[PDB]
Amino acid sequence: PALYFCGSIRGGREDRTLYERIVSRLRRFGTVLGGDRLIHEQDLEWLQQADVVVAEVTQPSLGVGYELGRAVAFNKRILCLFRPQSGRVLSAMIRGAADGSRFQVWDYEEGEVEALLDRYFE
Amino acid sequence: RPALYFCGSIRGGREDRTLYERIVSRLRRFGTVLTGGDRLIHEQDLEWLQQADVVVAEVTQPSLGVGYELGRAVAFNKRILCLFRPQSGRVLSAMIRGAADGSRFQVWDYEEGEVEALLDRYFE
Ligand SMILES: O=c1[nH]c(=O)n([C@@H]2O[C@H](COP(=O)(O)O)[C@@H](O)[C@@H]2F)cc1CO
Ligand SMILES: O=c1[nH]c(=O)n([C@@H]2O[C@H](COP(=O)(O)O)[C@@H](O)[C@@H]2F)cc1CO
Repeated sequence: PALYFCGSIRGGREDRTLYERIVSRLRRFGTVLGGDRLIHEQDLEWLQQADVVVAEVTQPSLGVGYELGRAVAFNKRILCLFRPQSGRVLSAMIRGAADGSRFQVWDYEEGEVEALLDRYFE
Repeated sequence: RPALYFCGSIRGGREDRTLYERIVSRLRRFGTVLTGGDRLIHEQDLEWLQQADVVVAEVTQPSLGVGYELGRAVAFNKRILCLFRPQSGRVLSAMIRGAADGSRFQVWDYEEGEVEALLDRYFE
């Protein structure tokens, strides 16, 4: 099962350590998948090849949002992870895109991310 | 007269709110700016996005919602104009910079004082 992970880079790398923890756990469950144009084209190729798109959506990021919008239109299963401890109110576009099944948005505490992913990936 | 959809950060931060108001004021000279909790916001916005002739986004302040709108817009094959200010000190997302094809999806770097003139040139 092919997995695509999204998290902020140019939006800010505040959560980089957490992203590595998520990716580490995702590798147990499946394959974790020129300038900026080449980045965009390669990422779109991988998004089209994914079975599940997982996004850590706590740090606001244009690229993460864009990946999620393309993923929806590519008919992908999506899991978004948001930390209320950030003090932020998550974007209405992401919270409102969720349907609770093929697009899920979960609030979580950092210490529990491994258990949440274990649950989601059954 | 085109139907227009404007994107700019809200929950990402409202740092550029006055500039967004200037952009919308100018867009209104050219066409109609189309503009249940978060679900209703998403659904109504997606209806307007499909109706829009041009999607205009100010992409300087990072925002999940603006990025999402742009991703959905690309998949709807909308004409898209993104406006970015390098004097902000930020580096624009590769996903937005790299999505540009120079015609249907354009990214223009600009200085804040010039936004009305730039919009004039695009909608001329
Ligand atoms: O070099 C890159 N290589 C790349 O794959 N991305 C993709 O876009 C999102 C970050 O978007 P952002 O925060 O940078 O806007 C990530 O989930 C994913 F990493 C972005 C950049 C730089 O933009
Ligand atoms: O109330 C809202 N009403 C709404 O239309 N949006 C749409 O999403 C983008 C901002 O995304 P964000 O920065 O908030 O993530 C805007 O271009 C556009 F405004 C967002 C929210 C709150 O999220």
